[PDB]
Amino acid sequence: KRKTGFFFDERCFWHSTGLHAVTLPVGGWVQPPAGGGHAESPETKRRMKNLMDVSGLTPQLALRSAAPASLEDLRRIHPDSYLERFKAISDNGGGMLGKEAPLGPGSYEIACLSAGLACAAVEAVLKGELDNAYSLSRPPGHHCLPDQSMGFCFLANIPIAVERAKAQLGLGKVAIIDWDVHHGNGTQHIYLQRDDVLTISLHQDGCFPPGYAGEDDRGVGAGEGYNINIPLLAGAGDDSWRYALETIVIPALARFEPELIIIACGYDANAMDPLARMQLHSDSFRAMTEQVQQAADRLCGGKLVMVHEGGYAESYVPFCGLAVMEALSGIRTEVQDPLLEFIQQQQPRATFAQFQRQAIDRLAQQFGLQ
Amino acid sequence: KRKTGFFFDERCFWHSTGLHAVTLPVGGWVQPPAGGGHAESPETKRRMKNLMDVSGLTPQLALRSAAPASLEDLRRIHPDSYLERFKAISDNGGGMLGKEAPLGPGSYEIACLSAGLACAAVEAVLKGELDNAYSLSRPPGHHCLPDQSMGFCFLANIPIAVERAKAQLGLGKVAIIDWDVHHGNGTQHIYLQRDDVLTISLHQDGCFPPGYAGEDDRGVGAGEGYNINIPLLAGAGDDSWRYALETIVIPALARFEPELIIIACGYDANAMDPLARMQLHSDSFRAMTEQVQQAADRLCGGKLVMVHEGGYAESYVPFCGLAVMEALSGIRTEVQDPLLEFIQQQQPRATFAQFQRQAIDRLAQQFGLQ
Amino acid sequence: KRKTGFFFDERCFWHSTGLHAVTLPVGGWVQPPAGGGHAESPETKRRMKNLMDVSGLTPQLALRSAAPASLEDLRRIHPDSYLERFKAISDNGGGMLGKEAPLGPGSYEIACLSAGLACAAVEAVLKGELDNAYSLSRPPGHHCLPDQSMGFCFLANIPIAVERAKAQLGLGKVAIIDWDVHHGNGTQHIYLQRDDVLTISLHQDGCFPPGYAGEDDRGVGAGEGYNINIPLLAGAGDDSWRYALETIVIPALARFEPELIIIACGYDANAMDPLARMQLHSDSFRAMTEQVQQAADRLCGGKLVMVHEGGYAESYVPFCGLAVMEALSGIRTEVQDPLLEFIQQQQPRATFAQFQRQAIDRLAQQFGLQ
Amino acid sequence: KRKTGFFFDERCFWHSTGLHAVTLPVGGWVQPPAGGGHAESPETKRRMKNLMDVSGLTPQLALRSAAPASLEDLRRIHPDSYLERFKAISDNGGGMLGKEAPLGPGSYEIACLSAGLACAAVEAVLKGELDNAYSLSRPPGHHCLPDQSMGFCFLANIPIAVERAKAQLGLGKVAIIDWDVHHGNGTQHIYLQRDDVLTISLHQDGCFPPGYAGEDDRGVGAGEGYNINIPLLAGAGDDSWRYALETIVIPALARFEPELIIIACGYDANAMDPLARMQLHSDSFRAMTEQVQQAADRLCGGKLVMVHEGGYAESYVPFCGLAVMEALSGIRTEVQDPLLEFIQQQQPRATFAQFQRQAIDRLAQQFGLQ
Ligand SMILES: CC(/C=C/C(=O)NO)=C\[C@@H](C)C(=O)c1ccc(N(C)C)cc1
Ligand SMILES: CC(/C=C/C(=O)NO)=C\[C@@H](C)C(=O)c1ccc(N(C)C)cc1
Ligand SMILES: CC(/C=C/C(=O)NO)=C\[C@@H](C)C(=O)c1ccc(N(C)C)cc1
Ligand SMILES: CC(/C=C/C(=O)NO)=C\[C@@H](C)C(=O)c1ccc(N(C)C)cc1
Ligand SMILES: [K+]
Ligand SMILES: [K+]
Ligand SMILES: [K+]
Ligand SMILES: [K+]
Ligand SMILES: [K+]
Ligand SMILES: [K+]
Ligand SMILES: [K+]
Ligand SMILES: [K+]
Ligand SMILES: [Zn+2]
Ligand SMILES: [Zn+2]
Ligand SMILES: [Zn+2]
Ligand SMILES: [Zn+2]
Repeated sequence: KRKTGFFFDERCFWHSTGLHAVTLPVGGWVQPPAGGGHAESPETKRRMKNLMDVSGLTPQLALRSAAPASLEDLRRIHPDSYLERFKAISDNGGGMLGKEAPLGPGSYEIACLSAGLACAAVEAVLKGELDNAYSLSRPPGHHCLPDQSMGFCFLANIPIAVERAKAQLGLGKVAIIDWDVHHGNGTQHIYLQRDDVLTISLHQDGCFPPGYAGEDDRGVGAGEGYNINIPLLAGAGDDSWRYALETIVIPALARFEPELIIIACGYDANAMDPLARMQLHSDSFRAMTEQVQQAADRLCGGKLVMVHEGGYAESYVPFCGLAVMEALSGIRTEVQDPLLEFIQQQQPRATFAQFQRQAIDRLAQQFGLQ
Repeated sequence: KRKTGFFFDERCFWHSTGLHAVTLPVGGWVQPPAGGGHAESPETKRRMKNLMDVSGLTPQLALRSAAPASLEDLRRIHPDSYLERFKAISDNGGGMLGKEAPLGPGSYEIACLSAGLACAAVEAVLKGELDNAYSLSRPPGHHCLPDQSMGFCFLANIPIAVERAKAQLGLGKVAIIDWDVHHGNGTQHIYLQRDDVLTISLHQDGCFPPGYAGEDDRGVGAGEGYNINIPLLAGAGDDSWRYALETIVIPALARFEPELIIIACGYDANAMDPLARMQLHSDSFRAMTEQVQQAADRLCGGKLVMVHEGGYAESYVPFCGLAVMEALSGIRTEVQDPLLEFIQQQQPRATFAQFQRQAIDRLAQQFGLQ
Repeated sequence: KRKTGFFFDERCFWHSTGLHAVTLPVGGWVQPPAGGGHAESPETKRRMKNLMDVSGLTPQLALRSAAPASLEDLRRIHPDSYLERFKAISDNGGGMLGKEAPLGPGSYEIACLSAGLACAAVEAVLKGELDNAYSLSRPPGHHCLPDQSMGFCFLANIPIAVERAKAQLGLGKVAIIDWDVHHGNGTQHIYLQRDDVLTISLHQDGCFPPGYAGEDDRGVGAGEGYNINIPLLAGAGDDSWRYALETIVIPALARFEPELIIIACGYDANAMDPLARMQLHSDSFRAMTEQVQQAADRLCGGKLVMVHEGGYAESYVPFCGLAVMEALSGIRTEVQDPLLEFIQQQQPRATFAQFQRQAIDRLAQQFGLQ
Repeated sequence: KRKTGFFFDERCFWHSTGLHAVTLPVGGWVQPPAGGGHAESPETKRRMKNLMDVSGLTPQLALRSAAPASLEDLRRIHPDSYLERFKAISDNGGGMLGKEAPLGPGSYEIACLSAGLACAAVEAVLKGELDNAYSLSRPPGHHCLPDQSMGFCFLANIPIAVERAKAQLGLGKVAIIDWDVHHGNGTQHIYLQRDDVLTISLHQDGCFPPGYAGEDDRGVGAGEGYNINIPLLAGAGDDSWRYALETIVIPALARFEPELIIIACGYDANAMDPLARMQLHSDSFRAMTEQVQQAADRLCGGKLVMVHEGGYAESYVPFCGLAVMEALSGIRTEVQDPLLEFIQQQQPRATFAQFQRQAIDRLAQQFGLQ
């Protein structure tokens, strides 16, 4: 029993993105969906929170909202030309922020809140008010570039919070581990030339951005050696993800000695996700959380923040999220994941598993960790 | 330009299955979905048909319905105790046909129609009225056992049609190739001891039934050598599926010399499916159709029937289906798959590809085809 | 058994309108809907067609599509400034055609088709190819003004067809009876000064446009006496609507002696509609169709066209539509409306009924028909 | 600024009812809905709560849950044969509690909670812990009979709470005013022979139960004069409902002198509801709440509890609910109902209004209040 913060706000569930057929834009040869048409849907996030409430976990956590991120907070990462364009589109009823970047009315102010929840989570943990913290930040941040929206992300949530903590709370070295199944291209870009932040991304080889693996992208100038990409094979499951973490990430954290670990916590590597091809189950996410909590215990006095990114499986993500929040709080509810055993049976056999283990061995050797 | 039959009936879209959160049954810790709750949804199938209509393809096909399969047709595969129980549940408003087998009111008569469309497709092609044919059979059939519903399947559609054509149309040897991403366990069971039907299943290793691969299950007694399972690795994409077909399936058809090829045609290996982890795109399905049409040209005077099975990606399956129907008819519409290039970029790199190629080489050697 | 045309096209179901919470625009204090968000939804229209197919009625009808209405057809009603603006918005991905007028990508070409179905229905009946005809025209037309979209209507479907038949088929006098529950303000405006068309609207007093009754709006100049508005009381049911028709509309048709009767056929006076407060059931719509078919038998050699307008009750409109198509074709299927008896029991008691009868008496006296 | 209790629990939103097309059961000629299929949907209730949160009202209220109603609580109203049957169906995965009474897995325990929220609301107000209180009780109660489920109601929520307060808190006379648009037949039956409770129902003449008005049903034996039914005319709006309240209900409360007023608070008389034909807007519900709060100020030291019943308009009910909670708390947020002015314009003209006023005059004279 740690004191665990859960930062959320009902207004984050109000952001919308127009009419899509799953995640395809309607029009041309894409027929409008007969029902639901939300690209980045609030339902997964709300269902996680709803399950935390009925399981009895929520009253045992420290619940918080936050003030939105200020214009000054945003300007540590983003230029005003981008910000002004995003706000213009938001203020005028929603629309497109260049192609494939759909937002809705009031999305600007809801993105600032999202980023503000991450800012406050980082601060509460840094000041010792909380041992650790989870931010239910929607819309997500990890694909966002300084001057370009991408992958449903409009502001760089984690970098905004980190930059703000560097300027106002004397934060030093920080490691950002991104286990959303997609590549954290926005985080990578922002800290590419910087040695005061270690950015690690585990992701499906080639998934999004499409065709990017990135094992050879290590950082530039002072930043060289401070960016790690682990492109796992599509189809990998629990054994592979946990081995990448044991074999690459924990050793890399040990070498870098951070003052704070931040997880970019997506659940879209879960076995039922339509936006990737990985095979994780809720125990996978429980075990990964355990491993990074333990690292944090060893390295930075238990200081761990998690910020929600992706996950599109509407009925399965809540179990994965509850599992994380259970591991992070050290409280186990009575909930039993009704798919766990089914997904355990689907996991890749030893041939694939050994092959992926070998690929991860080669990566750790390439990064000087073996 | 072949004369291509498309067998469908509006009533097949009326079958329902109760309230699910995606495919999880509601209750316990599964919250009811805020919108749509259909496990096996008509929308994918209807959207395929809708796209065939607006693209201008439908008027170029021979459209047909059928009479439902008779009780006598069904009794060539299923015992009366199963049939009577299914009909009882259907007649009484729907319910459960043992656990994980949900059906709705009138589902019995709609399953008989579904099976009847497959019966008529097979017959029209066998009697030379059509060169080839597609049946939009819902509910699906390939998981159904003689006395047990499974995987959303209630009657064994393809075996019913095949048994009926053996009894009434002098049908001899027939090959059934199942490229739904899941294992065709129902077909396998029914023809396991039989040498007059070759059952081939390509499927994701371990997906459904969960934990089953099956490479060593080859047939029993007279049936030995007449069942082929190809458990591809989760994550495999276009290169792998087409290589399994070139390297195992076409050679196996050449050895067996059928009078008719039947595809159990699922689209749930498409890259956006929540019910498996494969990475096929619409050109994948186009190329696989081409390869089996060409085989049929070489072996049985072009006689090819395809029967719809699975596929859960609501916005993507229609493009995969249109692609098949375009390849089967030899008519190319103006439709361009808006995801094709994106999914091509996501395909596994050469390391994985060569590894899966090697695994398929070993399988073909084990089955005496190399 | 008449020869009855049913004009429809799958592409009309592809028009979309963005994200609404029922019919409220999302944003501000309107939370995005957790599921379906279609203001003017294709589902009601598709469900009607689906029910006509499974009941066995569809094969007994003459099914037709049409060529879209040409630019020249549209310019008999609409100026180019409006048309160009509508097309611009459509061509650029959808948007707003002034406030409360939402459309989607490609809506222009789908509106032209909709209007084209009405054009062709009118022509087939006028040339004696069909005895009568129904057009499943979506999007609807009756609220559209020459230069302004309103009430989900973008082109004036019926006026376009009528103007075209006047220019190319020597059409003379025509009566347009609008029993959509809302006021046919677009039709009224277009023919207000004209004595060659009688426009009658039955509508809920004050519903839409909001606050408009219109009993005193009779026509202007040559058009005076050629426009009839019957503002029925909210809450009125079967007895009232059928009495308005017996007492006002049929006598008005007798006085005017048309060559063609066109019904603007909405079903949003049905007892389950969220967009008005009337209490009609499927037998109501059956009886109203009978009365106008009989009038047409007496006045213009049975020449009757019906064009779909409104109706938002997703589960109930199909029964109302099937009823109309049954009455118009003279074919009764086996379908029994499962709500009919329930809605019959809800109908207003004699106090209200006599009061509304008296109000209609006064209207007919004001219009010189009693 | 009163101290206002809001009693709610996330688990009440988890109750489900199977697959319906709006509120029609699927099967036969009712096609399954392509999206959402919830007869009694949690979305209206959740959206009200969500709007209370984003408007800033929620933190100003006293938020509470409750213990479920005990078996002993339930047995003051319901016999064990009914209870055991309801629980059996709930425990076995859901089903039907006789015809048209659909429930889902775990619905029993969720109905007990619902009733428990009402019990606790009544108690907090009676013991002076709160000035007034609202219970977001789902599933609803007012149609439920002792031994029969009806109108989506499974336990008699308000009678259970009232009977419990009579047995444990020395509660005397209580008035129950039911302004859900449907008849409160369950409440009426339970207190029909009793003079210690005044049951008043305003409802749409004939709506549900279908064909029931009830002006002549006044009570039986000791209960005679203690039951008042006001069957308003379908179509009535703000003026009519508020006049029925001024002219019948407040005078009837003055005569009876209660210790507690309980509102059975449905919102299904709102102008956009598909389950009735009334024309109320959010200011209607605000004004009705004001009038009964003021009565309570005059008669029972401000003691007022409201228990949620019906309301099916998903986008409009939240505004009606927020309005009530604003009037009950005495706190006005910044929210402005985006439909208010539109619905004000739709209201029936003076002819209808005077006619309904006269009908209400006659009712008050029949009940000895004029
Ligand atoms: C962006 C994303 C996930 C983000 C997230 O979860 N961030 O981590 C996934 C892909 C499948 C997607 O939705 C998409 C849609 C349309 C399209 N084209 C029209 C070319 C290309 C891609
Ligand atoms: C059956 C199937 C696909 C069939 C098809 O497409 N046939 O080819 C897929 C799986 C994901 C599924 O839906 C499921 C649901 C619940 C569950 N448990 C409650 C244990 C276990 C599995
Ligand atoms: C237009 C229409 C029906 C048309 C049709 O059926 N034509 O006959 C109905 C009304 C209820 C409507 O949807 C609406 C929505 C929003 C709004 N404001 C935001 C002020 C005002 C009105
Ligand atoms: C029960 C109710 C509202 C309750 C509520 O809001 N309580 O106050 C409304 C009616 C419209 C309904 O849904 C219905 C459905 C089916 C049916 N038959 C199949 C005959 C008859 C009626
Ligand atoms: K870095
Ligand atoms: K990642
Ligand atoms: K075999
Ligand atoms: K297969
Ligand atoms: K006129
Ligand atoms: K009208
Ligand atoms: K009483
Ligand atoms: K009532
Ligand atoms: Zn992601
Ligand atoms: Zn499958
Ligand atoms: Zn209308
Ligand atoms: Zn009600």
